Amino acid sequence: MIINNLKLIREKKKISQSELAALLEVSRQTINGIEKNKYNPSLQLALKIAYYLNTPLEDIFQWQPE
Repeated sequence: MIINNLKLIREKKKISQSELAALLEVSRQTINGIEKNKYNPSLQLALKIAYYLNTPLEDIFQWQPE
């Protein structure tokens, strides 16, 4: 609803996991599977993807820890 998640930000810019997921330097499917109910990329990890994601780590690391 309110930012909440990487996907939630991501959908807004229409970028799919397949786009972003390669960059994190983790198995792409695994994050795709893991974002599928396990967890988001670690914030430092997210930064790597965030950099290419048109979305700063700060963009997802909003003062809304929810």
